[PDB]
Amino acid sequence: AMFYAHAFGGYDENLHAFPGISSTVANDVRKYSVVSVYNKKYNIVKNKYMWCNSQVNKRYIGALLPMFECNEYLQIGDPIHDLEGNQISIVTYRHKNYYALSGIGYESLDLCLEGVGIHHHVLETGNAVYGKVQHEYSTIKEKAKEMNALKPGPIIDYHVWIGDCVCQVTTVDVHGKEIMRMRFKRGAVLPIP
Amino acid sequence: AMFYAHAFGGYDENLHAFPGISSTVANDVRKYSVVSVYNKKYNIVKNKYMWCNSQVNKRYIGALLPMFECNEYLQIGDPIHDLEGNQISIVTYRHKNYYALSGIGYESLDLCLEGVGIHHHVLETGNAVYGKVQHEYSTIKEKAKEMNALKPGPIIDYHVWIGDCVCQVTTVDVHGKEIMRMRFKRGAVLPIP
Ligand SMILES: Nc1ncnc2c1ncn2[C@@H]1O[C@@H]2CO[P@@](=O)(S)O[C@@H]3[C@H](F)[C@@H](CO[P@@](=O)(S)O[C@H]2[C@H]1F)C[C@H]3n1cnc2c(=O)[nH]cnc21
Ligand SMILES: Nc1ncnc2c1ncn2[C@@H]1O[C@@H]2CO[P@@](=O)(S)O[C@@H]3[C@H](F)[C@@H](CO[P@@](=O)(S)O[C@H]2[C@H]1F)C[C@H]3n1cnc2c(=O)[nH]cnc21
Repeated sequence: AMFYAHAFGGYDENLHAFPGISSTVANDVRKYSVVSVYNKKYNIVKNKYMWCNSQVNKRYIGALLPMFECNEYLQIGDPIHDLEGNQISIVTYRHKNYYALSGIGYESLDLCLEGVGIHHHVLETGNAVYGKVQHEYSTIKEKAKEMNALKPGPIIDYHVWIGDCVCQVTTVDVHGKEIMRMRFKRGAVLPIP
Repeated sequence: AMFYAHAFGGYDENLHAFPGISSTVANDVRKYSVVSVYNKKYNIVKNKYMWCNSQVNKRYIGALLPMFECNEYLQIGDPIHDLEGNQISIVTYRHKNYYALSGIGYESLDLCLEGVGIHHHVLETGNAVYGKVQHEYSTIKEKAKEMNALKPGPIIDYHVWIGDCVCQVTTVDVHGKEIMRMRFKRGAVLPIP
């Protein structure tokens, strides 16, 4: 099994594509509760995930990935093993002491970035979203009321909203009108560069 | 608590909107495991759902919803109760002996249909998807290569792929070239008219 890091130019379109990784195998990483890095065991976080993305050659590869808690600092490319000793992934992204387990995970977004932009936001708990902005529901409700009569235009930007209780993807036209919204019913965090 | 069926002209833009229903309340229906219709108890199916949608005023309202198994024929508008006599929903959609429990559910898709169409397909287990078609993976891999060069045009159609092991949403241009792919890691069925 080979795992190549996109952060080091390892992207290969003819290989399986996951956030941060081009691989010769497609491992279902949802099935692991414990992982090992340099012979140290780390527990997978239950019911909270990490939204990770790589962006190569105008291709956006995003997905909610499992994550394990590790107080030690790990670097991009460190091999991740199961308890039997098989390498299942490489270290890609971290949020403080959370590290993404990159592979076939939960909800995913694959997008061609030609002519559009994509932006990621931490969704504050209880806030609503309209288009490219979040705020309190009362502020959002009226923003929606005034943007309603606008004739929708073509999508020009995607916005990914990652919250503790829900995740969402929205799209907007040039005027900021919300064209489409998808929700994922999972809680997660975004990587911290 | 009022539940109005979109099928009977019950859509109210100022009410909460769910597949087939406009309601004065917003019930989280993921929590119920048993419901009651006309004083008969029915079990909610575990780990499999129903993708349901209504389309009103150029608005698409789709969601993955819980379903309960019931051999009696039920009709749109039949009140659905919890085990404490509280009404929580109304019958909207059916798949053979599966009946949707509409409300706040799992993954959702909200879309302004202005200028675009949307289509739903039963994803055959083990089939792959590119753009507007499903087929065996090797055939799909070839279709992707043939469409690889074609210049990406405006999104004109959404396609909802509902399978036993995964659900997906794709967007395509006029040629059928794939713009976006979103995966929902849930199994589900589609209503049968
Ligand atoms: N009328 C309101 N009065 C006061 N506060 C409101 C109202 N509406 C929304 N908020 C607030 O805004 C946030 C975003 O909610 P949102 O639309 S993104 O979706 C939410 C989440 F997926 C989940 C709960 O989310 P939560 O409670 S932690 O946060 C909410 C809340 F804090 C259920 C979804 N859900 C809620 N209502 C509908 C609906 O009618 N249709 C489809 N799904 C719906
Ligand atoms: N290379 C291949 N060789 C042979 N057959 C293949 C290959 N690729 C796909 N198929 C077939 O097509 C179906 C849909 O696959 P899809 O693209 S929707 O993604 C699938 C589903 F989400 C989940 C279960 O699907 P399942 O196993 S029952 O069916 C598959 C399979 F029958 C695993 C996901 N998954 C697989 N690989 C990747 C990847 O590289 N990235 C992100 N997710 C990936």
